[PDB]
Amino acid sequence: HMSLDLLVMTAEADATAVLPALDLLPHTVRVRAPEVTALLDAGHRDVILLDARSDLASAKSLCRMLKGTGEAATPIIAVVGEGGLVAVSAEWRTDDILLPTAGPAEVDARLRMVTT
Amino acid sequence: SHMSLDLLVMTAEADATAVLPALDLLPHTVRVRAPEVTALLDAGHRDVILLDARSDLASAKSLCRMLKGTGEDEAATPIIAVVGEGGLVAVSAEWRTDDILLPTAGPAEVDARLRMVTT
Repeated sequence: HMSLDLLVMTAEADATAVLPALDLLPHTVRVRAPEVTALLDAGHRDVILLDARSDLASAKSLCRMLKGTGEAATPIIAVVGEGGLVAVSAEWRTDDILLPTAGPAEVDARLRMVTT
Repeated sequence: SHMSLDLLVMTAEADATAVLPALDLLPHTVRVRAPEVTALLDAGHRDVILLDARSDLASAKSLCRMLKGTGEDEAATPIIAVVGEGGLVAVSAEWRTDDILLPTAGPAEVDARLRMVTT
């Protein structure tokens, strides 16, 4: 699986504001709003990137929801500013975290590891 | 939990400041021992172990596999590999690391990562 299908949950038009390095990787990126409704039928996804730069509480509870739905096993990486790093805990149930300034090598490493 | 963590940095270097400078800005206590198994024999508590993997990826990899062994004990001490930008392409699940860090990571990220891995 060279390319992965990533769902970026964000109030933004594209992921380049959230994670710029994604633009330099071979993975295919689609964007949806950070709402349960938005996620109803995106289709396939290998990883969910959760945009958590601005509204940490929303992201936390959104994340808590997705993990514990009891059917969910899809990994979630939270993209956190420098910023809300102190706000990230095990309660989020994230599988990993990324700073928006992360370069391509680290983004790819973390996506691969969270799928393997 | 506790504020200050006991960190064991396995490196062939004199001080951890070479490996992760951000550690200088954090309240955690740092011990340095050579990257060999005899390191774990060191008395003294350790919350986490930082494996210096900046120069010799294969040595670090086999050392990590050895120490971790096939999983697993929930009870084991966690290992975070400090890796350069070059050989990030080389870290995989085979290492059995608990997290990864670039040597240029700032204090907030180092702190966040160390705390997540003790949970």
